[PDB]
Parts: sequence; structure tokens; C-alpha cells
Amino acid sequence: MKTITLYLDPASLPALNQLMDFTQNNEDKTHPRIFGLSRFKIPDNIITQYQNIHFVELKDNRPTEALFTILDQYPGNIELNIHLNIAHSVQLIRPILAYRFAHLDRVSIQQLNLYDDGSMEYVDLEKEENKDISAEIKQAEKQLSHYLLTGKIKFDNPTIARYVWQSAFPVKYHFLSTDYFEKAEFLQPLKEYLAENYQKMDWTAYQQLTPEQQAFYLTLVGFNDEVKQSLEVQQAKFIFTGTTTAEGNTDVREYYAQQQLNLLNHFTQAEGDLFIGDHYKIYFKGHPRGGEINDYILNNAKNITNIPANISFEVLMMTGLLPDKVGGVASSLYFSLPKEKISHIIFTSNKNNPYVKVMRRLGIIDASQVIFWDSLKQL
Ligand SMILES: Nc1ccn([C@@H]2O[C@H](COP(=O)(O)O)[C@@H](O)[C@H]2O)c(=O)n1
Repeated sequence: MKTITLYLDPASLPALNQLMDFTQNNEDKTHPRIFGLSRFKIPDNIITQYQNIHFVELKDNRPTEALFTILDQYPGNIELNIHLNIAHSVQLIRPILAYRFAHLDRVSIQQLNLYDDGSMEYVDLEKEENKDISAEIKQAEKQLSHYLLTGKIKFDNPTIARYVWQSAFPVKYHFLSTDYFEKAEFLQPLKEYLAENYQKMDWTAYQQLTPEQQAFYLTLVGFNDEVKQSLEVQQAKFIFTGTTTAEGNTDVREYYAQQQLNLLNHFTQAEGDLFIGDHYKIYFKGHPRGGEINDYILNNAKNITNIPANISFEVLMMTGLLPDKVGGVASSLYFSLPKEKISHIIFTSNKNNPYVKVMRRLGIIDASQVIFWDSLKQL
């Protein structure tokens, strides 16, 4: 029959990983592909090279009904190769299962490849610390069965349910942190349950690509020559990393912008609590979804080189263009950054802190008192 590959992610990290998958399998120009990556626009010059390449919008963390129109274009027997965001897996696959129900004779799920949204999955797991994990797993598999058979969603534990897909399909999990699963003792039952169905995100994949594929990849993630050259300068560098929010909208978005600018000053100003030194060239790597928050930094800071917000930080690691130091608000990017390059990681207020616990458990931060940006004086 025929295999159809779907790349779905409303966030950044899973999409970054999925674009690598696309690059590795980019030779086949006719393999049907459906892209549902909210934060990525595949360049037109690349699209034209492929046939049976489709695009679908995501709304409320699930592909829209426009997905059914695409699938109807393949009348034969089709096996779905689905790539998903782990945190949002249940909703992202919802429309796919609904379609399958109506075309049970020709539509089947071939396999699932799941990738971490980022720190979110770990913060969520951290909250399950006092649960009987072994029992939570059994209940989740049961409720997953109910979802697969009735199409209805009802999970007593939405978090653990994200990890019981193997009970229904061939699966492969790609974790931002395999250490968390080994260091969090309360999760031992889960680690054992997952058996050989997981691996850590492979950040060395880019280096294994051919010279042609690496350029294909760089084009997909937006890493142009101008940015590359700005990072090839000879001088110690410091990249300030931004964050974003979705809380209280406007008011909170403006609070975030102001606290982030103040944070930057604490790193770059001689009188700052986190002053890095004067020999560093300053760069700003804003959050992909920072929006007005990123603009606030550029409009109110000086002598700072902007690295387009849409360019995922990990790309610098892949290209071997990491700076000497990195500092900013807690982010998923710090999970794969070499410890020697960490300046300071600051946490946001606006409510024990689950995120703090996760990074401490992984040794990303030490036992010392954590810095929340609401405790930094206005410079
Ligand atoms: N300042 C930032 C913040 C996040 N990011 C990318 O977005 C992802 C998720 O980041 P957050 O955990 O900060 O939301 C990361 O894995 C990183 O790829 C970035 O490239 N630059």
C-alpha cells in the first residue's frame, strides 16, 4: 500500500526535530507528506521540489478538518507515519483517529514518533512525584483504550497518559532528557515500562548529514549566512536568551518585557548582579513566540546583535557556533547546553517550584538560592 508521513507540532522543539527527520528522508520526492508545523514555513523553493506535499493548519492543538480533504486524495490503503509533540499528542492525533473511524478499511496507524515539547513535559512529570506511577500507567492504558475505541477523551492522569502509546502502536519517544527518567526515582516504573521505546534527542544528527542535506536543513530552520557570519566573529560572546508568556495577555506581556529588559541589564551593566564582564559581545536570542517582548528588548537596549527569534538556539550547537556564555530566563534550550557555557538561569514569578526542581534534579542549576526576576532591583 502507501505510507503517508505527518509532521505535527504547534510548538518549537518537536518541529525542529521533525525538520531533521524530513531532511534525512528528503531524497524521496514523491513520498506523501503533511506538514502541520505552526512555527515553521517550508521555503517555496523547497516545496516545488516535492510532489504529494501538503500543509495543514493547527487550531486548539489539533489539525483542522482541512486534514480530511488532504487524506481523501489518497483512495487506496494508507499507513500513517505520525510525528507528534508529546505534551499535546492526545489532541494532535484526535482528528487522525476520527478519520480512521470513517475509513476503517483503508486507514491504519503505522507508527508514532513523539518528541518533547520541551521543559513542559518534565515540569508536568515532576508534579506526579507522590503518585503510584505503576498504577497510574495501568489506568492510563485503560483510558487510552477507551479513547481508541470510542473516540472520547477522559484521562484521570493527562500527564502519564502521554507515555502509554506503546500499548496501542509501534512507537519511538525522543526525550530532551533521558537522565530525568533515570534520576527521578519515583519514575522508575515508567522508565522500565517504556523499555526500549525511547532515546534521547540526537543533537549530533546534523553532523552526520551530507553537505547537501546540511544546507537543506539550515534553509528549513532559517539559519542564513548573515546570522552565521555574525556568530563567526573573533571575540568572546554572550547570548541573552528571552522567554515568552500567554498569561493575563497585555498586562502580563508588558510586565514580562520590562522584567526581561531589566534582567539583560543585570548581565551587561557593570553594576549588575550578574555582570559578565566588558570583553563580551552581546547577542539577543529572543523566544520564537516572544513577539512584542522581543521588540521591547531591541528598542530599549544598545550594542546588542539580534539573532532572529525564529531560529532555534539548538541550531547553534549543531553548527558548532555556540557562544562562550549564555544567560536568561529558564528555557528548554538550557537542557542541552554544555554546563561550561551557562552564565545564570533566572526564573519567572507570577505563580515549591516544579521547574526549579527539574533543573536541580538534572544538575543544570546547583543547590544555591534560585533567582526569580521579580527579586532583581530596577537598574
Ligand atoms: N530564547 C529562546 C527561547 C526558546 N527557543 C527554542 O524554543 C524551544 C522551547 O523553548 P522554551 O522552553 O523557552 O519555550 C527550545 O528548545 C529552543 O529551541 C529559542 O530558540 N530561543
